[PDB]
Amino acid sequence: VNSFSGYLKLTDNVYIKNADIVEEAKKVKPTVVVNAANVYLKHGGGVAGALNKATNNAMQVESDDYIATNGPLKVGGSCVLSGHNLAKHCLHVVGPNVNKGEDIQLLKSAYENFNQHEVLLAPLLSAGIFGADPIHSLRVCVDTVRTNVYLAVFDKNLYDKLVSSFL
Ligand SMILES: O=C(NCc1ccccc1)c1cnccn1
Repeated sequence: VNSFSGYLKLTDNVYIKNADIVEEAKKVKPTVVVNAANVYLKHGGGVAGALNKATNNAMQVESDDYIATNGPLKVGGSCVLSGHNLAKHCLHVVGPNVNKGEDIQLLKSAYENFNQHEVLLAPLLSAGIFGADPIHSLRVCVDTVRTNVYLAVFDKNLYDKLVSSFL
């Protein structure tokens, strides 16, 4: 049993809810919250900007130190940093940004990072300002992630479309 509430069960391991991932993290304080990161961990907008704002910029301060030491992530890659006030840990995962010309085939690699964690609160990778088709992102999620993932979908209209169209 875990603390996630009000989710629709899509599969054995994937759950979905129309929710602000910031507000969901604050309520649940999950072991892992996933950030929709870029390779520079520059948390300007989308999910990353919202998560970072909720940390009062502490996520960005930690991230800048991480990049100064390690250099940029790979598209499809991840790193584990603090979850600050939102979670124990933040898994910063870089899905391909279609609005920068990145190979959409890297979305499956991105979601494979989730398999290193038993339970996660996450957004749909490469959705929103990353430009991918969210219906595709949910299909890759279901077909790639084997651990327990709680997808908080920000847009109510998109949520209903994702549920209604789900095979
Ligand atoms: O961009 C965010 N989610 C991604 C998204 C939003 C709309 C349509 C598709 C994808 C976000 C922003 N702020 C808070 C929580 N999520």
